[PDB]
Amino acid sequence: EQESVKEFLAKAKEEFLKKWESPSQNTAQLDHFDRIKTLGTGSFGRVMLVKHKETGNHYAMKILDKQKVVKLKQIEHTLNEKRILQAVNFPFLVKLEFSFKDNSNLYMVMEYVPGGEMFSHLRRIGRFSEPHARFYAAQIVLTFEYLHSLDLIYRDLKPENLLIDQQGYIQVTDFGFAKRVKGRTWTLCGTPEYLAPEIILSKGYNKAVDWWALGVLIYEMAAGYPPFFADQPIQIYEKIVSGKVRFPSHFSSDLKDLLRNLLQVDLTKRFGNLKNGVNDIKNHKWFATTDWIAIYQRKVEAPFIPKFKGPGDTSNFDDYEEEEIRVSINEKCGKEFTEF
Ligand SMILES: N[C@H]1CO[C@H]2[C@@H]1OC[C@H]2OC(=O)Nc1cccc(F)c1
Ligand SMILES: N[C@H]1CO[C@H]2[C@@H]1OC[C@H]2OC(=O)Nc1cccc(F)c1
Repeated sequence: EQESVKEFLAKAKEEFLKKWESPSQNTAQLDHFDRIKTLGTGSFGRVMLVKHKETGNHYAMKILDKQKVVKLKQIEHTLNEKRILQAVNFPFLVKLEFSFKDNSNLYMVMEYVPGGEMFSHLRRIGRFSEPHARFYAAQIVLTFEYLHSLDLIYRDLKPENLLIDQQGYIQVTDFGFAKRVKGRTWTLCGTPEYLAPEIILSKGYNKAVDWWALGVLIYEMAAGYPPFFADQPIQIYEKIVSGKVRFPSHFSSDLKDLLRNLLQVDLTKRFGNLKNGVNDIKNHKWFATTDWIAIYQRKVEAPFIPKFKGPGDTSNFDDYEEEEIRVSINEKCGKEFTEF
């Protein structure tokens, strides 16, 4: 590997560990913001577009109910998420600007990304051409090189978690399942269509599960649908562990070869997890036209720019029932969330 890549990753790890060992806490409060619109929801939390009252800047505020986090066994995962987000720094990761808690909730306030989900644009167009898919995939390869060098596993890659910014580049969001791992880890988590065989089989697993999920993502971007699907998760799991996959005839031979090596059921033979690491991917024939430095420096003109009117436009997100953000007059679950 070139010495400039080695020195870049060594400095990146030094800066991450300084923030990891001394996390920021309590850097705003709720009545510093005005609420604008709910951007979507979940079982234990929501994301809302908000405006900061002094500066006028827009942000995306993720709100988690402390009692529901405890009930759904997500305490350690919520603490991982905020500790990792406040310590990372890379061109294709969403930025955490503030965090705080109150009697009822935890809050993570991130920069707002007005182009919306990659998934929305994929379904509007049908499928991405191979040059368009390759522009997005190169950004994910560089982001995993960075996260894996910090001993982090991401564990939720899918098109709904990749937002498109005002220059047409990716911002990765949702670190709810991310974790710092030396060696192996064991938690069953993720989305069914994207799970590697070793997660389904309850084995001890490692960063190779993120390279499997990159194979699922590139297939989905280039075909318009993922490689393994069915009405019941147990049927999806049976197709994943089987060791077979069918490719559309319009795929190039170079694309098929790359996908057979990422969607490799034996984790000890999978690209990204061999002696040469990420360079088996960067040097594959499917990426021969990619300028890795130009992508990192954001100097390549993007294939597509989202249509929106300004920094507070919500037209690329969809519509949800608007509910209260209620805060109890008594403190809930204070012990469990002391470090947040
Ligand atoms: N389809 C699901 C999943 O994404 C949607 C919808 O529910 C929640 C929504 O999440 C967001 O808008 N998050 C978000 C995070 C950071 C910045 C930003 F601008 C938006
Ligand atoms: N969406 C996030 C990330 O890019 C924006 C925004 O936070 C502020 C900016 O920080 C960066 O450009 N970070 C960065 C730049 C060069 C090298 C590197 F390793 C990280």
